[PDB]
Amino acid sequence: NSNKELMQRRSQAIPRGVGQIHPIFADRAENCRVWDVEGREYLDFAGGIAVLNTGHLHPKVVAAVEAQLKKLSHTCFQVLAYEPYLELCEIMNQKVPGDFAKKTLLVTTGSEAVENAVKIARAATKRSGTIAFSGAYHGRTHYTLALTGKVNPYSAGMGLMPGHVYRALYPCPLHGISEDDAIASIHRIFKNDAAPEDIAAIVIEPVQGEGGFYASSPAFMQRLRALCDEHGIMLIADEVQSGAGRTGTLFAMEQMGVAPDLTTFAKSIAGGFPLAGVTGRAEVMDAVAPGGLGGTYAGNPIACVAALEVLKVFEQENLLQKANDLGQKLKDGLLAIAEKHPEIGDVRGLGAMIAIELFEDGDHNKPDAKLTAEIVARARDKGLILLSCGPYYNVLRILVPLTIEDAQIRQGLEIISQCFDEAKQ
Amino acid sequence: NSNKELMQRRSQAIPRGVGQIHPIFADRAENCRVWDVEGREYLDFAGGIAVLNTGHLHPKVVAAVEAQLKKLSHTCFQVLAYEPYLELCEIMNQKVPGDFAKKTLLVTTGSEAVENAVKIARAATKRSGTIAFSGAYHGRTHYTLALTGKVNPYSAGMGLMPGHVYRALYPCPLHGISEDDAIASIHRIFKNDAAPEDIAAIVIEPVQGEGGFYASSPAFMQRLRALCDEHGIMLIADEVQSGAGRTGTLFAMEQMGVAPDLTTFAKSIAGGFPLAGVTGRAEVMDAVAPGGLGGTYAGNPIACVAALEVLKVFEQENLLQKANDLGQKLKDGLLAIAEKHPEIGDVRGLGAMIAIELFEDGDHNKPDAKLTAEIVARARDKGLILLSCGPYYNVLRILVPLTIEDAQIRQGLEIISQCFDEAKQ
Amino acid sequence: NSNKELMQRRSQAIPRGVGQIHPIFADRAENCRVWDVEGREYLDFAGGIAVLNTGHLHPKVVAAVEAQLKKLSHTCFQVLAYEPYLELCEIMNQKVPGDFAKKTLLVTTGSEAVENAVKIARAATKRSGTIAFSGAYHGRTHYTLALTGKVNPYSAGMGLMPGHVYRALYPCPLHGISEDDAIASIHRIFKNDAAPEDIAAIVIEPVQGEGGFYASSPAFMQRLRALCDEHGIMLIADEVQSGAGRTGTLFAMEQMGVAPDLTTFAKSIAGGFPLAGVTGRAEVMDAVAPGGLGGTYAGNPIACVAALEVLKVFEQENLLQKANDLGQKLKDGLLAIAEKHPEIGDVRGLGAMIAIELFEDGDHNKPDAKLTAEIVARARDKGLILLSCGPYYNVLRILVPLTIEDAQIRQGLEIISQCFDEAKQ
Amino acid sequence: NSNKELMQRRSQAIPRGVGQIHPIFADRAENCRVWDVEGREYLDFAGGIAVLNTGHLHPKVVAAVEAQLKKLSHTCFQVLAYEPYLELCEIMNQKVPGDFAKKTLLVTTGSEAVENAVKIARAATKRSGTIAFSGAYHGRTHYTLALTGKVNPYSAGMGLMPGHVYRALYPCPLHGISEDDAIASIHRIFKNDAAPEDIAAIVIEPVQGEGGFYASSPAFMQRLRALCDEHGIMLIADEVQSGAGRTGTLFAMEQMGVAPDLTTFAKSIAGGFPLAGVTGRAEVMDAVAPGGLGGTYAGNPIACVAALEVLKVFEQENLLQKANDLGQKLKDGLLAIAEKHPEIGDVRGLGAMIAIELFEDGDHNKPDAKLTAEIVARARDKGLILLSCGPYYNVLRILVPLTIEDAQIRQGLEIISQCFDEAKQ
Ligand SMILES: *Cc1c(COP(=O)(O)O)cnc(C)c1O
Ligand SMILES: *Cc1c(COP(=O)(O)O)cnc(C)c1O
Ligand SMILES: *Cc1c(COP(=O)(O)O)cnc(C)c1O
Ligand SMILES: *Cc1c(COP(=O)(O)O)cnc(C)c1O
Repeated sequence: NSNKELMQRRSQAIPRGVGQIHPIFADRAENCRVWDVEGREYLDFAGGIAVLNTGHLHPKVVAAVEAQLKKLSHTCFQVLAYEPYLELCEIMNQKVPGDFAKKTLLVTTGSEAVENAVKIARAATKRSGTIAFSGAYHGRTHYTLALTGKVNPYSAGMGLMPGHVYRALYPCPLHGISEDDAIASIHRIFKNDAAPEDIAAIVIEPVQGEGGFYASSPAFMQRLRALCDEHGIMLIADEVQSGAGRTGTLFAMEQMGVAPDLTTFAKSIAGGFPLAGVTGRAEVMDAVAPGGLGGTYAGNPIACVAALEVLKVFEQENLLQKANDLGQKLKDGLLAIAEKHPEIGDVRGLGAMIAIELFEDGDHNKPDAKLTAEIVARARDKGLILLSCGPYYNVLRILVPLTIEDAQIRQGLEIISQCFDEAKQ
Repeated sequence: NSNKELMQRRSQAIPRGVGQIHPIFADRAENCRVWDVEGREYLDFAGGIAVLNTGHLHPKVVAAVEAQLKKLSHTCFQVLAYEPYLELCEIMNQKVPGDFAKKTLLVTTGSEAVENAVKIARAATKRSGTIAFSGAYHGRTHYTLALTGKVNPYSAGMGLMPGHVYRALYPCPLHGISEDDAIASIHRIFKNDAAPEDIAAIVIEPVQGEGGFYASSPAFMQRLRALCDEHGIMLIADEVQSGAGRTGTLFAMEQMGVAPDLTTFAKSIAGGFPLAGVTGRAEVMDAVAPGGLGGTYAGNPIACVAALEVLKVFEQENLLQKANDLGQKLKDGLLAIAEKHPEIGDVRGLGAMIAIELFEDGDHNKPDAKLTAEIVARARDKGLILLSCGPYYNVLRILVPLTIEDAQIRQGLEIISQCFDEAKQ
Repeated sequence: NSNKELMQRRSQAIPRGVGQIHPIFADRAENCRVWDVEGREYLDFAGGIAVLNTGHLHPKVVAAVEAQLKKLSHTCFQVLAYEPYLELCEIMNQKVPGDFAKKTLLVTTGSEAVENAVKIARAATKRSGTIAFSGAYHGRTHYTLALTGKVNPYSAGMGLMPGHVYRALYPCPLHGISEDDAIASIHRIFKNDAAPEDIAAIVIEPVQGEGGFYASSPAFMQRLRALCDEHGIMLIADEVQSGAGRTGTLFAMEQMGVAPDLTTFAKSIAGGFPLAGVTGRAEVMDAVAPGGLGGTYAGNPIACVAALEVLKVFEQENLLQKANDLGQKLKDGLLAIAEKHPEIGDVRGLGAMIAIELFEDGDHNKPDAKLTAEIVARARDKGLILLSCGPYYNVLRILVPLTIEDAQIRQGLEIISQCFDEAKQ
Repeated sequence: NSNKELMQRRSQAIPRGVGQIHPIFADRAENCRVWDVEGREYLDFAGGIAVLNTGHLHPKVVAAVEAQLKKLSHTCFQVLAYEPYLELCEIMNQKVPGDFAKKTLLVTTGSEAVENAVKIARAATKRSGTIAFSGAYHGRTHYTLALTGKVNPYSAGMGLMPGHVYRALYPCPLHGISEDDAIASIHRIFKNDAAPEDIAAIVIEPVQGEGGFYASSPAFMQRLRALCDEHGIMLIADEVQSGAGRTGTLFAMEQMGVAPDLTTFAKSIAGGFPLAGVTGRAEVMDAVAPGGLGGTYAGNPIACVAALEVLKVFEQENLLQKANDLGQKLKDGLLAIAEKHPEIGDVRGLGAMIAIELFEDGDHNKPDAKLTAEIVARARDKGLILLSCGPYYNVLRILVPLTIEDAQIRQGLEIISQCFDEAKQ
């Protein structure tokens, strides 16, 4: 009945390993609104971490889910197939950028998708190594933790994660890492630790999520594409977070001018239901022999119809266009707040994948994690749910549903504005 | 909308890597019945691979899920908590064997569950290695494929999986591997490849699933518990398939006389919805640092209320007792069929985790995979969905819902009988 | 100038990790005789661990070393070549078993030899994995420690050695490991952990050295050759200790009835000078890209002429024949002693690679390591230098120079006799 | 004989993997001169690759070797000890930089030295990972190949070498890598791939050998020392090539104003005889349990006395001072040449570890591997033996024995002078 009472029960029944950003227990929600067990209402700007681009319980999505719930919820596709799985795969084959034929594998979590994307690139190229970028995030399975460019706290006390994962530098001028540096950092790997003939794939987020909402430029992605082409290396675009419309296009790669060989997706693809997948070159996808791709819950029937409905909703409700409008509105509002607060050293973002980075006295060398965390706390006190990110915990991101109403856009910014103001005195 | 038609589309849009045991597209289901897209009815003895111990769309479970769909489907627990996740953890801490304080983490798939249990075991012991058994199955992520005692097809063509996973022999007298050999193979690892101080844990299925439905004796499990104790090794019981009441007790470990340090669960735990978790000795669970455990969909709201309801159903409908009664009825009918078919060299199983193993001319060293495959095919033509298993593909298992009707017990056995009779012709 | 003071100095200058079997400092030696700094004389039955098959400072060898010492000692072959290196390779190409063209590489230590043989096999098959046997010993580099079937003390406290090295069972009837068991253990790796297409080679000692002087039968070696042939796996014969004529033939494989794809050699090859090498099927040896192989001291000029002279000595002095007779005289006297002491549960060996194993009350399950240690200690008190081995340290081995004098043979046996009598007294 | 005839036999008996810089077969050598089988005389400016700082067959060294050759050549220190080994360890413990107690392990090759240094660091810190630098060279065993910052052609076709080796950038202002970049690259590893608590050691060459004769500054070495101190990481200085006086001090670290925890040495330590070793902080060296450190040839008797004699010679003949004088003469000579040849973009070196780097049209971005190779070829025709190096094969190094006469210094410079003039014609 009370948040604290539940937090106490949480401390006795659940390990501390599982962090709790907001010590609040949600009871119900709708679109951009969430009510806790105490009846307090909050404006959701986190969206279950980019999972709710269509909002909490989108009515069209729920109706689809209820219909399937009347038919069946599980059989395990590998044993007995079913249409929602097949249908979504065909739709994904069409929506993911690429003029060649694609095939889609459905799993359940983003971690699984990345895991499987890599397995596939290995079977296709008959190579074992992979390259990932600094500040990257790909999941919490041993292998994805190795791909993830961040050790603490995910691996603390555990020891070293799986080898044969090499680290390249993600391009980021704001912090002195040029596109030439990033590209140079890959050749360095080829020259020092693993030749091209041993690299199955280069995994990259078109727009890093946990890494701080940093976007790759089309130019860079084009260089990366040519580099992979030259070495028979599979380009894996991890769009688990950037995908499903966040950047203004269904997939961020559509704005890069090049197509990846494989793409992983999840989170917002099903608008609040467990589903993930991999879509890529048909022949690369088919490199794995029959029986080598599976998963009990893979492509859960309910989640499949949810995803299918999410995609219809994007089309009928013009969410991509709104995503872009929202991003502009958000960026204009934040640049306005920025004028009165030098700590805001950057307002960026493609589509609605918006973020601001805080710096101690505008020094691009002094990340202000203290201010960042304070703003998140004050925002919560004012009924607004926020999340931070970045390898230094000084980036504030906005992952509010694309279905957000205009008045709620102003409300959220006004609250953010008040937080910075009150953080002065 | 015919099976053949849908299969053609399958080959065009989905990777062949995703095997298809039965070329049938299920449309709807109810308890033990499943109807395909052509309207044909089937008796389900596979159960979505031990995922439906409470049957397809159990009314109580479905009603709980429908109620929760009016509240919320996702927030990501680590950001905004919710009570169903918490409640399930409290209940699992009590239900999982072990007379000491315990804590639970919820994830989404069995693979993730095994992944996390190992991460936890590693953090608690400050060690990196792990020992798994021959014929074991633990998932399809890079690391769990290594734990999995089977390379083909699971990880074929992909190159070698993560090292620092050693292989022990699972006790199996039917095939000349005594418990002494099994215990001896663990010491062999200790002396030849990895000292006890480098082994965080020994992962074992109380009853092997894909491995052939081979059960560990209480005596053996007890020697294993003593061995882990002497060396400070965590005993991880993988109960993703043996759990959720399939053996007559909620968890097979209850029948072993000893408690593991960690236990993984999934599949039947939520009767048709994506959920999994890890329950273990509180001090071991707490070893991971704050923020080190987490996944986007982990402990999904809908899945949780579903799991809670499954637990209530087991109680209200006496499913554990029924599991045992069902198992005895099954083995007896199978033994009656064996009187007329030597090829059946063994009938076995705890509770309702039943299987029979085929041999050419009853020669216990001549796995009869051709016949096994023939029985599955014949069964399908008679409307019965079955699954085989075992390293040599000569084991037929029964994972029909525990909520099976008396008549369906007669029907499935009768069909099987006809299959052997019509094959012997 | 006393052994005691030198040992004290040793404790302050040299790491304890370097063990000292005998706390004696040798000053000079001749053939089978050794004198310590205190002028005491000993009979060497250890031969610097199978390094002095031609005895300490064989005059013909020394004369050759002296002649080369006037010319040059080092240029580094890969930079500026020299004849002794080339000539030795040519001779080894002829001497190593295998009725087909071969090429040879010279390195410096047995460890490097195994390292290179594996590198060569990997380039030749395009595979990364290897299989080695229980109780095997292949060197103390990271990789050769992974290949070695013994963790402590070789790796104690160091953590886990390089992965992708799988363990098979060495055939050993005396301890219940049948040949069928050995072969079956290889297929187990193929099924549970690494498919044949990922195994570049199987490394095996025709006769295990540190492992207990257990020899492989021709029948077994033949099955192994067949198995490797079927899968295109390189068979690597590690003859660093079994080679250089210790078994009656120059290389133990000659007595197996089949040829390995690669053979490693060191120790006795150069009668007490630092040299090692790898000899193998020409096509296989050529797989490595030009400039991929190298080592600074590799094929040291002085060690080469010593090796070339050692081979001449073997032919001119019929050491292969004397090896067999020495072996026979040793076994006879050891069997003689065995009749009075049941502890000696087995006398075995090919050529002069002779050993006896000790058990508590002839109980093949109670390895008498304590008695073994006592015998070594007692023999030392009597002026005889011996060495033990075997995973349980209950194996006494004789590695006395093949050039030993008949009276010394009797002398040696008498001492061993006296040791057993006085121990059991 | 004929060089070419010997080369033909070489191509038939030895694998192409063993490259041949100079297609010449040496017969005799002395100090700085080498005579091939055709009787042709050459001035040696490569020194067997920095193995002959005291020149070919230094008379004092040969005499000691002959004296030991009359006593014994091998017993294997672990079985029976001998004074030469002990004496060398005692002397290295005091000469190797480090104001604290040290212990020394003697092995045989530089590769083995690095292998053991890492093994020791791992046992001492109880961690498994290591960090190495770009362009580094540490040996050709699997593990040292992983430490080595160059894949082709060492690893070609073999697949990926051992994991858990992370790449840092070596400071090299000439090519755009600042010391800040170098240190930053280490923190990048701590943040992205391996936490400090998992890093047992950071391996570095005070002056990179094969990497291009690029030296670390005291300032940088001091920052590195401070970083290691802060995390309890062992700083291993691989002075196999930089050691034994090449830089003007016995070890290059002396000039860094800071001491390493472990130092590996080989090459010139024994002036042309197979010997290598590890000298480091005593408690660290002793972290390995007895029996854990070994090697058959380790600390070969003859090589030990040669090494002890080399040490006396440096003192008696003032080679350290001569190394600095020689370097100054070479650099002055080379600078004069560079006044007429723009392709020479840099003249550098500590003591007598001298090198010049070649660029096309004097552009640091355009390495001239072709000119470099031409100079080597022309130099040889003129009777001068040279070696090149660097990741882009455009670096000419000088490793002539420190015992060279002024006339020969002038002669070598003149020969090099002509090559450039004649290469531009
Ligand atoms: C969220 C995330 C994941 C991991 O997905 P899960 O559904 O939590 O297993 C993978 N990749 C990226 C880019 C992510 O943001
Ligand atoms: C089914 C299974 C798994 C993996 O579960 P998924 O939900 O398919 O990822 C793990 N271990 C065992 C024992 C299983 O049978
Ligand atoms: C002695 C031995 C080695 C290691 O040789 P070293 O010269 O000490 O490196 C390798 N293999 C076997 C079979 C050995 O007995
Ligand atoms: C030469 C070298 C080595 C390898 O030593 P070897 O005697 O060839 O095995 C190791 N480290 C460095 C710095 C070297 O240049």
